[PDB]
Amino acid sequence: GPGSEAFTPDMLKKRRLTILDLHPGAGKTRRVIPQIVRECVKARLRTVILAPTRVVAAEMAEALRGLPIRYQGNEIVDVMCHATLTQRLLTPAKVPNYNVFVMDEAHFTDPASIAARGYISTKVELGEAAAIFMTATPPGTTDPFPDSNAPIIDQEAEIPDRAWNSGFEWITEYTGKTVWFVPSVRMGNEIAMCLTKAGKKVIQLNRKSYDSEYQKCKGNDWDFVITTDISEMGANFGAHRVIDSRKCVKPVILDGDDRVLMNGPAPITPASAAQRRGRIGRDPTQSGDEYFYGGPTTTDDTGHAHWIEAKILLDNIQLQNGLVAQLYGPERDKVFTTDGEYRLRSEQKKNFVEFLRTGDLPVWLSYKVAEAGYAYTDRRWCFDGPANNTILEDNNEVEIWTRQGEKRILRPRWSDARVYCDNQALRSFKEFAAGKR
Repeated sequence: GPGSEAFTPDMLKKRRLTILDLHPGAGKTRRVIPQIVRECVKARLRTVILAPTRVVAAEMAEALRGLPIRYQGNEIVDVMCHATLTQRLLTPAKVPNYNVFVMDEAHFTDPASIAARGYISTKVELGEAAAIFMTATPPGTTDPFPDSNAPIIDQEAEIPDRAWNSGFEWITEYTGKTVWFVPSVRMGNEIAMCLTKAGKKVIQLNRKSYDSEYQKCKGNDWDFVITTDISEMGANFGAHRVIDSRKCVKPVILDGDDRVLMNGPAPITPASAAQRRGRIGRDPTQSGDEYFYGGPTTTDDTGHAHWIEAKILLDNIQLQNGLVAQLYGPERDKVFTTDGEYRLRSEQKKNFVEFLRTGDLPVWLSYKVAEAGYAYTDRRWCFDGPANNTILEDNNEVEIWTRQGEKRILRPRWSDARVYCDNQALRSFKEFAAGKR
């Protein structure tokens, strides 16, 4: 990426926001994190290091043994996930007055990650912070084939989207380790079983499985990892081959639309394609790494629901000086609402936070329900919607035995495909409509 090649102490000055390139080698331990933390301790600056995932937060904590850190005495350096910071910023609970924010894998398009960049960007622009955003693919990335530590062999290829019973020998004949990016867990399951039946040992990584399964990759007893986009956020595989479907499935809100729908499988962004490719080409002493890719990229990501959701979160983060935060500069043109448009009044905000935290509902839906004045425990909104919001399962209208006693058709006032797009999501939403959590 085009970021700074190396940390310099100047980056700790107030009002500085610096992109630092990430070009990890074959080595286990990252080195740059402990250097930055040492420099923050030397400067006596109150610092948070922000990991994209719990796995990366644990790797940082291990790398930082010997430095005074608080992993979430008198420690002035905290280590936590992007989403932990954003969650704490939404609650009345005090968050430390950090001088320095270091965001690892700062390209992450999770709404909590985008909102945290906005909070950080705002504190920097106030002259109350310095920030380092570590990423090989900062906003406005267009090149899917950036320069790498080692040469990569790039090859367009037909990539299976289903189990195969002939052809694709190039996939199974390879003797090394392959990381294969798929647009869905379900398609990944089909491919995985095909490879297992062909005598391969397969690990399946996705947002749900990552905490348990990613640790299996550190051992060399596997042939394939079948992964979703979550492995774009700091996964370190001991592999020399990537297969990239070049596809994703994403939630979208059409401009001025009233609902969230899923799109795809469809082309990924250049940033995502570069991150997937960037799992390999890491060791300057090892030529011959291979990237096989199955389709084009698109820079048109403005429909992704995570942009509106990040703005919803940031409009609801109360700053102690009464300033409305803005998104990080290069992400501001992803949304078209005026600053503060989504800010909830006090009781609505309490219910919003519970919809996110205990309800496990998406940001958009949590907002719509909270803004409408429903109490967290008041599930009447799940039934009072229009006919086209009826939810169907194995092709029949879903009936809920409500807590009050009556059986009602599941027909929410607001329709978010993420709560009914598969069996597991619909089960959780039915449990919610029934008042089980």
